[PDB]
Amino acid sequence: QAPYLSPAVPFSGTIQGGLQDGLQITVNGTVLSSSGTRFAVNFQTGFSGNDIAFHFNPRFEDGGYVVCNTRQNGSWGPEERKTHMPFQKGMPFDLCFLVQSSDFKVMVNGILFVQYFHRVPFHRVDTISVNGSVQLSYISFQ
Ligand SMILES: C[Se]C[C@H]1O[C@@H](OCC[Si](C)(C)C)[C@H](O)[C@@H](O)[C@@H]1O[C@@H]1O[C@H](CO)[C@H](O)[C@H](O)[C@H]1O
Repeated sequence: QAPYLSPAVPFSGTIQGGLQDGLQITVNGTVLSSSGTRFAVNFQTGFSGNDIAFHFNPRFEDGGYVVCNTRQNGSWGPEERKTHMPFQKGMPFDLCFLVQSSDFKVMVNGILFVQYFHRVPFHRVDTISVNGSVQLSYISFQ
């Protein structure tokens, strides 16, 4: 699949073929400086946002932390939080998602940041969405 180039935020776009074991998704962009305190990347089914297999949500709040969760039919599950905040307001990032058989691995600027165990089948994910305090240069699939 060809990359999404300069997609406007909020963005949602199809992942051709769906998530597959071994697929790497790169999100390259820049956190905005003075335009809110959260952004999110969502791996989801369709365009509604009610079924999100993996919600990755950095929050520049309470010292900085990231939330990971899953939404099923509108309902959020148990939150996983890491206090490590590897993003900075105004700064560019390379955010890499790797789909593996039991989990996602998430790399930020070349360093493993978190994993997230699958709670729903990843093959049902056909769409990526990005929202909040970020601008995007590209989303690639490889
Ligand atoms: C308005 Se209810 C949802 C919020 O629940 C909050 O828990 C509230 C518990 Si009491 C009502 C006992 C004080 C969570 O801290 C918050 O992170 C959580 O926020 C959601 O978190 C979700 C992830 O779990 C999404 O990020 C969603 O966007 C965000 O609104």
